[PDB]
Amino acid sequence: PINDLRSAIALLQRHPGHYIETDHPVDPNAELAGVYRHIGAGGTVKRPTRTGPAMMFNSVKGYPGSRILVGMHASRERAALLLGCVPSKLAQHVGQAVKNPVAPVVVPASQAPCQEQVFYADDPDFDLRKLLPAPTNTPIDAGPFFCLGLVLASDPEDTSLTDVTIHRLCVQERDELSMFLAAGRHIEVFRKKAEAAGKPLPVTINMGLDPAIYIGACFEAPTTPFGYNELGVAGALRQQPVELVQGVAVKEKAIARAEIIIEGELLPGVRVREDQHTNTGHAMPEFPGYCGEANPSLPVIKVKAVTMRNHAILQTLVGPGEEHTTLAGLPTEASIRNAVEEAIPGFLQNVYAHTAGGGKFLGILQVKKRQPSDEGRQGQAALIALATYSELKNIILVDEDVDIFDSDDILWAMTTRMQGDVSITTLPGIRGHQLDPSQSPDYSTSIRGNGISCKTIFDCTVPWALKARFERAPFMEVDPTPWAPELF
Amino acid sequence: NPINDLRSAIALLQRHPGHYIETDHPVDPNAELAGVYRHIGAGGTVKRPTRTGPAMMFNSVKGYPGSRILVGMHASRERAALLLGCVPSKLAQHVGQAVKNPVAPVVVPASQAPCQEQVFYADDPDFDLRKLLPAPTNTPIDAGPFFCLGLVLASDPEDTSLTDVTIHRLCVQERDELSMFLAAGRHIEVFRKKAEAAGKPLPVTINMGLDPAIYIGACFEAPTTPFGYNELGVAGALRQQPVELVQGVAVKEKAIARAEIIIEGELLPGVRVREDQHTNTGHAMPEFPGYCGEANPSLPVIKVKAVTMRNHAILQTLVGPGEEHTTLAGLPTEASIRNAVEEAIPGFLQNVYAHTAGGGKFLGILQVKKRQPSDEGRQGQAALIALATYSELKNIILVDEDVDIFDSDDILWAMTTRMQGDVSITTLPGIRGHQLDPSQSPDYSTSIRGNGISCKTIFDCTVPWALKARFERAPFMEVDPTPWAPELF
Repeated sequence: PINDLRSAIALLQRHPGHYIETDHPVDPNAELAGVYRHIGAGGTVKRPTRTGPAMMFNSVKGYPGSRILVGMHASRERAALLLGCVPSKLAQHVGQAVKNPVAPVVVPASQAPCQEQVFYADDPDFDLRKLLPAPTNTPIDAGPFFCLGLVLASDPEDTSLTDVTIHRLCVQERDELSMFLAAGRHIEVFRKKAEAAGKPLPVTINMGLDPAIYIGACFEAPTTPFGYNELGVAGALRQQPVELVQGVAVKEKAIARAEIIIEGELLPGVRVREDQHTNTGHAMPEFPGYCGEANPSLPVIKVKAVTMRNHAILQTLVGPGEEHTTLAGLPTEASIRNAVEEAIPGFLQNVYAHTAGGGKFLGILQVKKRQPSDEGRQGQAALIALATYSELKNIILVDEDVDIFDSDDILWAMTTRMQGDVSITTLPGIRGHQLDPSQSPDYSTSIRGNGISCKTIFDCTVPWALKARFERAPFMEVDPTPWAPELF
Repeated sequence: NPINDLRSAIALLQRHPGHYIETDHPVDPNAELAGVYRHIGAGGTVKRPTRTGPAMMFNSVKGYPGSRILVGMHASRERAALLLGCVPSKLAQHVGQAVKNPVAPVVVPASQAPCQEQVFYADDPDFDLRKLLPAPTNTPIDAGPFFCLGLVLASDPEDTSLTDVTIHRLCVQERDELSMFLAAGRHIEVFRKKAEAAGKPLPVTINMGLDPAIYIGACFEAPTTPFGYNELGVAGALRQQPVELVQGVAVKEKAIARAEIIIEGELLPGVRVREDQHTNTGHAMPEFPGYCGEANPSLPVIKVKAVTMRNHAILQTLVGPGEEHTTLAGLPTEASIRNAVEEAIPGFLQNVYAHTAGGGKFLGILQVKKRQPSDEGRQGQAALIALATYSELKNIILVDEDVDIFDSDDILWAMTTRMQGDVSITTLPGIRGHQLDPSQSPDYSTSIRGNGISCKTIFDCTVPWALKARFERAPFMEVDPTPWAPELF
């Protein structure tokens, strides 16, 4: 079975094409990301690019004994393989585990591989910049970045309330990182509580994990006493609870079977400019495919210790490309699937949070009109999708005979099953997302501020009265394996 | 002093003058009855002149001595709020709070079942439902006499632990037969299909004359628990006292113990009737949008086995259905819309009104408060959530927190001074709405592909965030005007 990063790699090695290694040296500064751009970054990264194998870089220039791993989640086919289900049913699969979680468990340090090696910060030869090779994606980033930091944090007033989230961090000093916290998230509430009292907030950055943890943590989870409830998804996906170990130097727990763990605390009453040492004005590439701007006021994490297993694998991403599409798009598809199935049972067939929108901006809904009254319900499904995921932008509606994962087949529906003065409904002035650069008053007079957009529903479904005229050419059902065994 | 039935609720209304009256003037239950209350308290989408007023008891029914007919009990938001102990603006919240912590019903012996103080078995050859109950007709073109507030209890004919309680309307067809429509996809309809498949009837009880808490709570979405009857849990929570149930006398189903009248019958398999078979008016009844509905051609028949009522049983129904429908339908509408927006955008939606001009279903008024620049653009998000939550909505109007969403004058004011027709109006064609809107027809629009499909419109009458400083309503000094006119307060 799988219970950490390395056992997942073993499964990938039994399916050739999903994992490779290389011993040719590489620079973690921009060179690594530039290489994986051609191999497996995918997503919204500039062409040429493609989905490919997960990649391991064994020779890291300037970091002997370190190995960097990227693209673990940069493939919907790979992600379904890691959880054991069909790719088209992957969101439905994880959504089922969301509804029947398996709570994590605390285990002693003897069962925590993540603490085989310990490095305290108060040691005078400790330097976070020499201990870990944090890669940069572009030569214009704010600095070195960790992009897959599973952050654990508890309320300082009541430890029974926790939060499990994925963050990115920029290495600033030998013992400091900058970390943005989304306003409204529980951990940001926890941090403002501690900063209001002048106290730091202990946290753990857990990196190099079972893919089931990274994916499952992106879903919304209920709350239970001493919860860490986001981990319950991975517990249900593996039918084995996720094990936790007490931190070595902070009053917070950590993933026991993690590759690397940074223990630190959010400092009270201190901010930092994200690119203070590079002065590029930017932070790093964002999921829409453009370079985000450097945040001028970020809170600082003061590192206390770094614990890692022997021959620790540093896991991060590149792009963020298809990797971000997987981690954000599966929750997007799941919450839309639940909302529509609740409102219109048996109508929605599937949903794809398209990788062209990073799994956030573009939603493709596949419906099936079973009866005359289903005409008019496709627009209802699009309204439900927009209402469930406010950060969406455009919705495309197609029938069950369209493959929503094939963008050629989507454009085909836009071509032969659509009239621009009939099938296109615009919705101006709806709050969308700040990182879409076209959501600007400079782009449209109907946009009153940044992050507001026009939202468009493309109804490429066949009108119920005409479905007999739109049957695709019916080729005979055959098994092509005998005529070309090598292709199957 | 507490409320546990219809008569204890009437007693509370009598302590608040203006909400209940009686009359001893003889009234004809055929048309004349509804025609009178149209002027007095029908309200809603009833054709003018009309208004909301007191609930009304007609003690003198022509041809029915000893009968007394009750209408208008829920025909007022103030009256409903008083009947539940809260302010009318927070009425949807107060019930939604009780929905989340229901109190389960309890079965009791016939000793504690006032509803069974009288029993009329249908096997008597002189039995006649027409002689027994004076079911009124709302208009002269109705399909026949109607019961409009029948709380129906039913259970799965296979797994009796699965129950469903709902509100239906029933048309009197014979001395022992009623026609009753059932909405597809609901549990009681699925229960009837299983029974009809095996050639077996389905036992039901029709409970009429209830605590308003029961009628109101039954319209909300309830969970399902073993032998739960969960829609009754809202009323039990609203009274902090469980609803009492009594085993049926002639059929295999329980009934409301504190009810005024009970009809015990069975849904006969295979048999079908058209609603207007005895009248041929082509119509059924006035519907909530304000028009007379068409007669249903194929309706399942309820064969009554026993009628059960207390001494001097009050016959409760509605007229219009007017404001009475707006209350029963609009409170669930507002509650679910409020829950959906508060989850998605906390602290943004201030209130919501399922406007009575929409019958509590077609028109939604949303009161939002823009607190920060990021709130600009979320008002349309709030409208999309409501449309997604209640698909039978047609139009949405967005207003700010300084607009009284229950004052239609104030709504048209926001639509006059806080709106530009080429900026603030978003049309959404081809969205299924509701069959009873007559404009949802291909004959009304070329963008409508079939009956029940509509264009849905969002009127954004909120002040743009950047201009809010220019749209402050005139600030009048806050005073307590009681000493200057104590008779008005």
